Amino acid sequence: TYTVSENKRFLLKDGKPFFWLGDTAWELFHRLDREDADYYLKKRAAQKYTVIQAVALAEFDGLNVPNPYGDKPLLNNDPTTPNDAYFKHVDFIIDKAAEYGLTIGFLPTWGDKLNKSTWGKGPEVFNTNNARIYGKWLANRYKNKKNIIWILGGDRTPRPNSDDVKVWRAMAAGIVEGVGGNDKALITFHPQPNKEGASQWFHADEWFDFNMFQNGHCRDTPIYDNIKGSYDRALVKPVIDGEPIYEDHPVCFNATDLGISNAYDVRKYAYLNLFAGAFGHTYGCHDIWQMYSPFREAVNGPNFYWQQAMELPGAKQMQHARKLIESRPFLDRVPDQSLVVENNSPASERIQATRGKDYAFIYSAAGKSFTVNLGKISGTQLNAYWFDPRNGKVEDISKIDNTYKFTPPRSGYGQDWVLILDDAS
Repeated sequence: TYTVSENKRFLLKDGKPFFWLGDTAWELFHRLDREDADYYLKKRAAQKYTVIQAVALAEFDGLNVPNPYGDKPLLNNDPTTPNDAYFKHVDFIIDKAAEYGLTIGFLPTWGDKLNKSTWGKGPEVFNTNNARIYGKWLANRYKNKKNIIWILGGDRTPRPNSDDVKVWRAMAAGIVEGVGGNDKALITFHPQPNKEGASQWFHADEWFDFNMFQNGHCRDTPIYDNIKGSYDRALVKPVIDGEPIYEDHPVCFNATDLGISNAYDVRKYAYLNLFAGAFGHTYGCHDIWQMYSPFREAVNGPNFYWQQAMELPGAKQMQHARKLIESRPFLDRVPDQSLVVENNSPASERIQATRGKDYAFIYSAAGKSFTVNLGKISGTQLNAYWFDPRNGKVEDISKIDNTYKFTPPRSGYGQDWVLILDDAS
């Protein structure tokens, strides 16, 4: 179903351009019964999402705390012997998401089942032997599903001088064996924050189909450099932010001094990642991924129970980013910072520009004015517009000869605007 584009910068769904729009639902299989999961999936489909990242061996004591129907995932906590009773619910949620046109970003396991670290519950069960057997059992079970994109890892940097990299590579094999070829599965890796993303360990790996980042969860960080670093690699492979700052998440993991994120944050992450080269974007909400509920232990102070948190504003605004990207020639899009004079503004007021051949999007993060170099896209005249990332509306500026300074309608904190340039022909 899912392949890399011919230009090796985007993903396809049955040959056609596929826009990755993700919601982060780590504990979906772990904490949502059949009625809950139908409720969550039907709503997210209405909001124009396409990817749902979820974890089979969840983070919240995923092995020893059973799913809503009382079943644990691994018989004797042994990865070589998964519990078919638990994965019957995994089958249900995968098939339900397919009914809503939703692709599951499937994480075979959270990282704490390999490396607990100081905060993980674990217990650690994976080695280089059972990871492959585990990966094969999953790949053989779902080799005929058409709405699965595989996601190894889970918030754990491979420990130096360890078997961690080997374990993930062994799990990638067996997955590839289970489905029957590198072509029969799309696979990436979810990392902890770093400067190279998952590509730090797996970029040259034949099974590694596209790089993924965890940019965040801070404010004013130059996330465009992280995307650019993977885009400018001589080995061309697509790139995406698999975990930006979450809505209703403590800023920089420091709520005491810095409080809680806002919708402006999730929009800045979404547009800066996309305009720097990302083929899509995964949205996340602190309340959603952990499925915040009064009857289950939470972490890191979520504020909205998950049914309400689905209606948060940042969740509702990602469809505007989807609408914007799909309006113009998809495969021709490229990051081009030479499109403006102020190509290296600070993150808080970043001017980030993307373009194809007959169009150009330029994101002004704090609504500051920018001057655009006009020798860059085709045409002798160019249409100009403003696109409101909060509501998705568009307003006309003028038609300009193809060097020119533009001013967003408003400027200041929360006044992010994107300029739409179009070949008049």
